Amino acid sequence: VEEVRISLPHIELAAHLFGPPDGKPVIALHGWLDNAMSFSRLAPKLAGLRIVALDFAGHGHSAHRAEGASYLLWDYALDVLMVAEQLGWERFSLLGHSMGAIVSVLLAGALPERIERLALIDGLIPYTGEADKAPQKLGEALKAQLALRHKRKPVYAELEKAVEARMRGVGEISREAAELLAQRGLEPVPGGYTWRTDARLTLPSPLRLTQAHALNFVRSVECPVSLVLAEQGMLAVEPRMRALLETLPFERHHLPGGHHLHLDDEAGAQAVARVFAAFFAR
Amino acid sequence: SLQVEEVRISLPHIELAAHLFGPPDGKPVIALHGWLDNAMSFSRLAPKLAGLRIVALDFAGHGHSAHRAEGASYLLWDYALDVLMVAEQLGWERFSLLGHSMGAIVSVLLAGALPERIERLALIDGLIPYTGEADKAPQKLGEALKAQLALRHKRKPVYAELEKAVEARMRGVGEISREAAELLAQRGLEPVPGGYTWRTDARLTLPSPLRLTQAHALNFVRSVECPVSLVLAEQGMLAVEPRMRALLETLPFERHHLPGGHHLHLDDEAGAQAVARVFAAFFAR
Amino acid sequence: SLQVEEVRISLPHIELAAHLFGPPDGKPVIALHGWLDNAMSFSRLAPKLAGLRIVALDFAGHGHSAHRAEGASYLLWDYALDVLMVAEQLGWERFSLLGHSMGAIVSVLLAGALPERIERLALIDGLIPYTGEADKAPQKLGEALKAQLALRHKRKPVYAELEKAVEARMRGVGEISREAAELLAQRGLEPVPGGYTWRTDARLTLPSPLRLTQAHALNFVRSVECPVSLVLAEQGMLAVEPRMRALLETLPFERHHLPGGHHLHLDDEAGAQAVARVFAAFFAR
Amino acid sequence: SLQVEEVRISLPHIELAAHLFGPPDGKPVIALHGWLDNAMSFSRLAPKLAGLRIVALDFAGHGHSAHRAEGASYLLWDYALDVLMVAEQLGWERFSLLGHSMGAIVSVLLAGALPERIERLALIDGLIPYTGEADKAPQKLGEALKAQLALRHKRKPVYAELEKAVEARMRGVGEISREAAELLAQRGLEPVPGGYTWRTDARLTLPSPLRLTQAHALNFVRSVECPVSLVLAEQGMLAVEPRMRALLETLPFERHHLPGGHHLHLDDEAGAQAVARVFAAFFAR
Repeated sequence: VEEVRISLPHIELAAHLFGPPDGKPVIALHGWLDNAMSFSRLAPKLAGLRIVALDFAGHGHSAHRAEGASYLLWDYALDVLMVAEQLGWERFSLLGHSMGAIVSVLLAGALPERIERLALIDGLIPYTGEADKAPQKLGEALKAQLALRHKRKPVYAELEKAVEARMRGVGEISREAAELLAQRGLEPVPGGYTWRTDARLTLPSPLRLTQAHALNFVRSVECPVSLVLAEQGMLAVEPRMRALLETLPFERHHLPGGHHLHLDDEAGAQAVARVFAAFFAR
Repeated sequence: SLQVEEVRISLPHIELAAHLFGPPDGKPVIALHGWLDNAMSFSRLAPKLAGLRIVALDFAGHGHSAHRAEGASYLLWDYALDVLMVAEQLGWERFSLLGHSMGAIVSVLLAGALPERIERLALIDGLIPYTGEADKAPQKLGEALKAQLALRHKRKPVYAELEKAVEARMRGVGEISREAAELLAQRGLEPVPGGYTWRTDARLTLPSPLRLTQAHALNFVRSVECPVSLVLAEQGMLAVEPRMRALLETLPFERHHLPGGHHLHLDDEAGAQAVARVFAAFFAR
Repeated sequence: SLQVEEVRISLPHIELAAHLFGPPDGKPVIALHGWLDNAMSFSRLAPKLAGLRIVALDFAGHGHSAHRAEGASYLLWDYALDVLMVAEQLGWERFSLLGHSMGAIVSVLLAGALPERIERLALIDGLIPYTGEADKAPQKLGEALKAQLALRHKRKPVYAELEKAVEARMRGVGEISREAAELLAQRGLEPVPGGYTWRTDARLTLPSPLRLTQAHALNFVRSVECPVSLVLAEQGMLAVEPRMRALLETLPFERHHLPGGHHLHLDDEAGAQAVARVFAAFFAR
Repeated sequence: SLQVEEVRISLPHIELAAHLFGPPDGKPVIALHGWLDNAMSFSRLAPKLAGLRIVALDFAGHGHSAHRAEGASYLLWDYALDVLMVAEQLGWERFSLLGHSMGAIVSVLLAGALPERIERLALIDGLIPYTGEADKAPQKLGEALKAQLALRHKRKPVYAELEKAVEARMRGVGEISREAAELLAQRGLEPVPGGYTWRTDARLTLPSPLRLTQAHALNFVRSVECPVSLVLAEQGMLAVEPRMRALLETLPFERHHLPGGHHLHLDDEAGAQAVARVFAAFFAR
């Protein structure tokens, strides 16, 4: 059994299973609008780890949330904990990419008794917003909810065109990465494929974490952390982020590659696996 | 000859119940009630306010409104979105808010977020929510996540006598008159095997995953651009809180203090009339 | 001291609305209304039946009851299950049914299927549904499947004026009085941008995928074990289908022929009283 | 490029899972499995049907497809509507059906109801459902309603060991190869606290409220207009029964008895090859 559907009280999620059942327990969390194939190159190279590569709600093959429910960062965090519950995992590790790393950091700072270590790829904290702009940000979220019903779903008469659309998407990623994502990310429609998604995933949060919030979460992490930063990712590029990371104990490894370096090619996957295999052996 | 007084309002994600008061051509007002109450909170006040077309709305998970779908939250800004979608479904572009306790807090959030939509605020014994600072936010998220994991299917209290259901509501919150409790019970009880239960959603007991900071709350109140009339109960808590008074002296809101408890507009005809005098004059101009 | 008259009844799969009539300790009766009507169908009749505890239920997708979840059907046995679950949720082991039109049909199905639970049947101008034999069944299923594919494209009329919503109900279906249409409108209208719509589920227009055959219907009628009182409107069912008269002659139901239309119990006080006299004597035995 | 093998198919009311086999330009076929099985039922068979574009569908409630919403039924004609909607979502107007057991019964209902849509039926060890006559229908509805009430108290079994769940598949109704059980278990088992559980919806155990009569079932089989290839197991009840043998000689369906059990296309590679041969020819004509 390597592809399972996990039933939570409120939602059903899909996950792809890697590694030996006696392996160290890991939940692998992907980035915004991706799916579990984000780890298709990396997970097989991490021997000794039992890796549950989860599709977040509204992504890959996991269910969309019920009517009215939100896609906030801590909704994902709850879902992950309930996945751990269904597996019998009391302490487990998190391997996260981008948004998945942000969710992992929130979980580790909120529930340090549950999280054994963090392996993070080019993600750490969310975009923040301060109290002075909060009334305005809530108005924007409420107005976008009203407009949500009239929200676009693109269609692609043919496979490689959908792949190509993803190569030019949120960030730059290799054709093979896009192909790997597409195998879990496309659903058939009349007249071809669309990228399975939930329009609500484009809604702005009604309440952003303030910088102090984000800082208190990273400061609340109690387990070891290995943070891979892509040289051509804009995380490593931001100067404020370099300053923040120097104040933190997290283990940093800069590696050549883009935001999706673990997926773009076998060389990036192998480079990332080296760092994390060593991390987990300790 | 007969007029429509009780309706379902269909929103895209949920169906809510509402009682309609006043002339179809009256000034448009949505009335929002307190936590674990329902639209009967306005059963004495709304009839006393002539010239107003008042939609007294049951919040999700209260009164006769639907419970939210599985996995959905009961955060303050979820109610705020529901209220705005009600105004859309009614075809209302600009409207006023009449709010009691939690309903007042929701009204402030809406007015501060969307000043172009809210004409005025009439607030009863409520203004800003309890707040939480960033240094405690990790601990509060963990408590919120733990409570979610622990939430269970349990038989809420059952009362074989209606009298006893009413009495259980008097023991609750602060002080509330027997008449107020009975009015709330008419819309707040559901039949179950062997009696009545106070209809509720278990998720309403869960703590927020992320509270507003004191600075968030201040920014929302300082962002309200429309006229505001705030009534404080003399035997409630807000009228005695000195931090509350210091805040109000920095704000342009009209303030009135009236005798009675936290439900003064519901306890008796006199308090209902006392609040109506303040709101009728405010809405008249 | 105030009594509870309007409630939500929570079933495992749906939440229904009901109006409560009579003393809490009266004989238990669930009152079931006609297709596209609501509990106000019993607004004149139920108050006249002293000593009966009547739960006037809104069927799913009608009045103020919730619409069924996505993909669920509105077949006659679906309503029967709901009614059985309503009795469970009220704690009622044995109970009687008071049914009008479609609601009478559902009552007969329930009485025939679970005779152990049903003490008495009071039926107003309804008995069996329209039937279909096996030779048209593949055709009818194809037509039901096609209607399901085409259902996305359904919309409900909007009435800017309340009077216009009422008059739309007098023309629609059979002939009912202006007062009847007003009474049903009090519980059947919801507000929408620029006016009112008769609250309804578009699935209610779908044709059944499998109609009961004539033998099914007659077996259900024959399977009723309890005393039955049937009211026959002079201008209702029998005027529409005089073939029924010979069936009725082979059944042990008590029959009362009364003037008026299909909604004789709601059209006016004269019909309400006459039906009430018949049912009040029936329920006393 | 890599190819898309596993997909979700979004219908208006439910989201299903499917595995895609074969050349994207091949003959359009939807493959339908048996009660409590899943798309792995076609794991051996579909790879051997070259030239065919086979959508191996998980029925609602089975495998990796969503469960139906609260209150929705799992009746034969609900599956049939889902299959039609899958075809629409795929942009298929005319298509073939490959069905095992329950899936074959669904396919016959579809062909009989919409002959203009179904190119060919390839049926494995199924044809019509168990029927029931009108004189038993009140009692059968009663049993279905009672089962709906009792379903509350059920909890699904939990196997601490993978294997006890697999070999739990072999026990009960049906004889089936261990390879068959493990193949089905790959898509039909889910991890839970305590071990694994079979993913199928507990409501799948509910008896139908209304069976087709013999006449209905005959009218459907006799309404099928397209070519039909039916494979019967010699080790199955369908082939041996005389009333069934008599019916088949009256029907213009290509018929082949093959050695093997009810799941002969899945028990072993030899059985799969055998069925492949018959169907591969049938689809070439």
